[PDB]
Order: sequence, then C-alpha cells, then structure tokens
Amino acid sequence: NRQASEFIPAQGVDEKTLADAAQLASLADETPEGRSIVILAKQRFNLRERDVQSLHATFVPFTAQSRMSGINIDNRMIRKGSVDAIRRHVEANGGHFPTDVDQKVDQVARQGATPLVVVEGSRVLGVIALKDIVKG
Repeated sequence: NRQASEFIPAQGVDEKTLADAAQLASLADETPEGRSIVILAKQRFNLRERDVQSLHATFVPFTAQSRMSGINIDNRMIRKGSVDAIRRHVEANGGHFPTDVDQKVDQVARQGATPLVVVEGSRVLGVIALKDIVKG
C-alpha cells in the first residue's frame, strides 16, 4: 500500500523525462503503486500518459521473478523495477546507472520509501521514490 511521491532523474536525464518513462514503464503494472506512479508523473511534473496505441508498442506486465515491469515502443524502450532488478537490467543492456541516483534510491529507503528505478535504452533515466500513506 505505497504511493509514488517524488522522483529524481538519473544523471543525463531531466526529472520530467524520468516521469514520462516512469509512466509508460508503469502502464501495465498491476501493483497498487503502478497507479500511484502514473499519477506521480501527472501531479508532480507533467499530466501525461502513454502512447503505445499510436506507435503499436507492447506493455510488459510486472513479474515477481524479476520484481519489475516496463514497456517497449517504437520510440522508447523503458522499464521500471526495484533498484536491484533495474540495475542488473542496465548492466545486461550494456548500459550503466548513475551512482548519485542509486544513492538517492538508498535515501528513499532510509526514509521508509520504495525507490523504483526506471531506465530508457540501457541507462537509468531516474528513480521514483514512493512513500507510505496513512488511511483515515
């Protein structure tokens, strides 16, 4: 029961850029956070959505084996996963993640938030830090 609250760009990408890919990687997530992140992009920086139907792209539902999910489309190939899953995915792409942001992911954990990392191509475009919310 966690909702995205703020996200920081990986080095080389603007945070709004991170939010847009944060969305398309999170379209097909069936996790409660999957909706929180797509709303995090709109409220925080940019009310924006996905564009698979215009490019004929494919959604990749989240799997627990990799603990991550994402989307492939004509113009983008982005994923969002736990920092452990995504970081392995960047090196497997042959790409690299920004340590300053992997550290910011670590800071989201110490505050009790869940750092999801989203990548585009083989690199990370930023982390989405999700925070816990109180009901009633």
